[PDB]
Amino acid sequence: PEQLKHCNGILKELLSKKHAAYAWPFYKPVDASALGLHDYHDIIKHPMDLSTVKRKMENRDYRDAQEFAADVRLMFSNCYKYNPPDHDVVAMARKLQDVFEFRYAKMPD
Ligand SMILES: COC(=O)C[C@@H]1N=C(c2ccc3cc[nH]c3c2)c2cc(OC)ccc2-n2c(C)nnc21
Repeated sequence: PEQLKHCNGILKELLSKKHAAYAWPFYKPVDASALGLHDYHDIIKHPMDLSTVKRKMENRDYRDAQEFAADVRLMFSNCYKYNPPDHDVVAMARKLQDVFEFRYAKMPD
């Protein structure tokens, strides 16, 4: 229970204006059609984004911190999986993930 409150604070920081310069591609689900990505859902079997994490947190769908962490890492992993390593969105994902991983590691154990 206390770990999920810490994860909620993590989610608020990831969504905060402080990180908007690199977090914004992850605010909403990838719209493959709008982005012209005809193969996105062939490659990415389980899409994830911060608005989906926020909904599941608000509706108390996560049973523990590890389930929350798996969704956030899935969001980043999808980005790395679909895109080349020098892509700008990959650089943004790495910057947001450093925020997530550091706050997550400070979780009371
Ligand atoms: C054509 O889209 C692609 O190639 C893959 C795609 N990319 C970018 C993106 C973001 C910032 C920059 C800066 C220069 N290029 C960029 C591309 C992108 C842009 C979005 O807008 C609302 C939403 C999702 C992504 N998104 C995620 C998440 N995971 N993959 C992608």
